[PDB]
Amino acid sequence: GSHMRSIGTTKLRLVEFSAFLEQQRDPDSYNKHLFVHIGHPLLESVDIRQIYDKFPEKKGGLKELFGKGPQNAFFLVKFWADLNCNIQDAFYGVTSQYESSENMTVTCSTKVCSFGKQVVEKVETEYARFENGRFVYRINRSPMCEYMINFIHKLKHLPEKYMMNSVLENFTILLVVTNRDTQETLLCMACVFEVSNSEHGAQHHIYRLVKD
Amino acid sequence: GSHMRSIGTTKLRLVEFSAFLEQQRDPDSYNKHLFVHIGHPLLESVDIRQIYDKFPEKKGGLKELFGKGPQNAFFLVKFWADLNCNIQDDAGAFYGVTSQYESSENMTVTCSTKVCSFGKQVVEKVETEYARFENGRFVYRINRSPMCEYMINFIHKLKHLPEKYMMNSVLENFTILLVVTNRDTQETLLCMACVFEVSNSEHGAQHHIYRLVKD
Ligand SMILES: *CCC(=O)N[C@H]1Cc2c(N)cccc2N(c2ccc(C(F)(F)F)cc2)C1
Ligand SMILES: *CCC(=O)N[C@H]1Cc2c(N)cccc2N(c2ccc(C(F)(F)F)cc2)C1
Repeated sequence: GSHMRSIGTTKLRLVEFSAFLEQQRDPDSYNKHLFVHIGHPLLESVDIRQIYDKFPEKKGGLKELFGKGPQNAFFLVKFWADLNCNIQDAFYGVTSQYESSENMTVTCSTKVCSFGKQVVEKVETEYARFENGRFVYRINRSPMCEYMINFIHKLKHLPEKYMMNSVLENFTILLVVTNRDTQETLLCMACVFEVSNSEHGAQHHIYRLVKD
Repeated sequence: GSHMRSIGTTKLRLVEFSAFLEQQRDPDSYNKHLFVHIGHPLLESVDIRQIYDKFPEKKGGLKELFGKGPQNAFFLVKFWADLNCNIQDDAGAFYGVTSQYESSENMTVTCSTKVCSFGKQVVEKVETEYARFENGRFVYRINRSPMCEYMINFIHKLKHLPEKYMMNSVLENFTILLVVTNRDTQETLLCMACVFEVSNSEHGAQHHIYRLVKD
């Protein structure tokens, strides 16, 4: 069953994350819609054996990554996406911010999966910047992959939330941040999705990934 | 008369600047309005003697800074601000500034913004930033620096004016001196003497950069 406890200490902390659509009305006016967001503790656990088939397995996959550890850097992130927006013609992007006490060069790998099979992998490397006593790794306007744009358009062409949930059930993202110089895994977020029913918009719940 | 030519080599390059107001409609919906922007050549010149009275003078002032040089890092920036936006009061609004500078050197950079009313400093904002190595050069980015309270109330007062010619008249006595310095050496990397009017263009905010020269 669930095991609820603190993370402890990780070398890298995710502080902010957002996936958005920004549409220009005129050169001085921009409307932004957030699909999901984090950052705008005791954590429960999810057994990794409950999610193996939803993520790429075999060479370089989730079970192999988890076996190499450190296991306290592995999490399952549930998202409740906000698809309530009007798509017209626009920048689909992602923001993120990580922090660490160590100056590192980090590589972020985002793998988009369909039925547990990798369809896209985006790879971005970022050097550290010292700010207010720590090292910060911030990406301001990282473009979404083409697959995501078409997937969002597909979701919005469905009349009801239960239909969007059925499409989202087999869509996952595996986000892995690695120290480029040593190849150590700094953070791994296994992301699952559903549509948000809340009037407060997008929601999320983070769990620790455990094997027992 | 104007002297029109290239800037030459500088240790720091301005790549982007904007002043904005961002308003939350709900936790997932935001609108952003740009008052001014840059980065979204042969430059003409302005006699620095024509602006001495509009900026801070004496110790640390424009004349002293220009004298110390490098003179090719000093510019007059004329802005035509876009004030066509709702004023958001008590509703989750952020009045801010973004900027991005780039260099081949790894430096610690300090940005000093002095707001002047009738040639006299009403606010000085000082912010220090470290470099990030990106795409083969050093990048100095500020994405969400808060505007000073003076600016927020001043923007609110301008917007209430019935005609653009009245906003231009108030703006004749408002200037901003932006000085970017290498924190460790005190060398002036960039100095922008900013003057303002309100835009009449259907394309929104506009700007023109001039090199400051002596004679
Ligand atoms: C190839 C780039 C890409 O797929 N970007 C996505 C990355 C991402 C991450 N890392 C975590 C959570 C969400 C997202 N993104 C995303 C997922 C789902 C939606 C949707 F529910 F609205 F469809 C939008 C965006 C972007
Ligand atoms: C104290 C902080 C502050 O005043 N921020 C301003 C900085 C700035 C700079 N450095 C250059 C150009 C414009 C601005 N800012 C600004 C000036 C004028 C307007 C207005 F015309 F709309 F009134 C808005 C913002 C912000």
